[PDB]
Amino acid sequence: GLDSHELARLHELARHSHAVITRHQDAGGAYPAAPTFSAYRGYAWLRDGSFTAEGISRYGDVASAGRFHDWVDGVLRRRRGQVDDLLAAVDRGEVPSNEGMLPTRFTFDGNDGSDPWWDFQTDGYGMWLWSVVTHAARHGLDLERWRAGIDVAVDYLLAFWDRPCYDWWEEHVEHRHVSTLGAIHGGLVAVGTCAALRSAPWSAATLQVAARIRSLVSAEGVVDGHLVKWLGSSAVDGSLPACVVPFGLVPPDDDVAAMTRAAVAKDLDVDGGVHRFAADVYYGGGQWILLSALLGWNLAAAGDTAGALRHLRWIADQADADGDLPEQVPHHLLHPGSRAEWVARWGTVATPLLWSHGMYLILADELGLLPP
Ligand SMILES: [N+]
Repeated sequence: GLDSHELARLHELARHSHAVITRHQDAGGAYPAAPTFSAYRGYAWLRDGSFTAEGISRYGDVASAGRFHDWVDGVLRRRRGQVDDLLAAVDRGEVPSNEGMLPTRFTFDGNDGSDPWWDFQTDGYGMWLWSVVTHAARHGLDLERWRAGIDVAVDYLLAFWDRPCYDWWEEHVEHRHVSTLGAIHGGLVAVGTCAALRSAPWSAATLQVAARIRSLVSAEGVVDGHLVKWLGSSAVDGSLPACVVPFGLVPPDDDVAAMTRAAVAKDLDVDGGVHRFAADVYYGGGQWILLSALLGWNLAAAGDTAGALRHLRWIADQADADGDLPEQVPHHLLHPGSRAEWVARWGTVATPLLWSHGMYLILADELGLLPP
């Protein structure tokens, strides 16, 4: 395993991961993406926030995780009318524009941070359902605290799960991304198998739609035995292992899960650093801490502890002076010529990225390395 040299370093990084996340949590409950990055600062994402919240929940700060769930819940209850209006529009056969849909960026006071025309995404609503159910399960909490917000997210996802949207990386609005479908699946299966939610009017519908997502991924999201980045594609994306653990399109032991871990490792993993996708020119297409953590998590879940440890150590070696984890590092770049213009425009890469720290805490936890 680890000598006390490593255990010591990994424990201290976990404590710092907790402190970074909780210190930068907004007064209202939102977890920001990155407090100091020009392009992300002042905004919260349900995707970043939900993995961040799961990290914090595993670590055991019930107060912080709860305040984040309270924030999301209240933001969604305020969208009850917008979501009812969208559904009624569908019922009249008037397919609403991407511009009228629920946002991707939120302000800390729960307003659209951006025009959904430019960044329409559905994965975050699915991740939040997964996050809040998993938190309530872990800590014996009453989901009625967050139920009215869960109802908004479920109603929204049951109507719009099969709609093309931008991927986690804000690309290709015309496609249906297997890690977006995966995130929605994980959320629907979480609420649909939750005994506290057995009487919800949407209970059985969540499992029927989760089955329709799995049908669509079987038909168009599997090539040469592995998942693909979007329906009708041959290529992989670094997010795909999330479709095994924790979103559960397939379990860890499934041959598609094995083939997907192997395809991601072969195509996108360089010396423990996982790239997003082959064409990625964002800061030259560097190695993403959260993707190394995600692949590590999935190797742990599949019984490959060694594989998991190698990725955790890789992540730990990217911690800076203060123990802050960046979004990505440039040790290997897919398109090195593109880096300078990004640094020039937006500054040095987001550091800390709270999602980097949340994924650190999850992988540490999967390996039994949180401080005791
Ligand atoms: N696990």
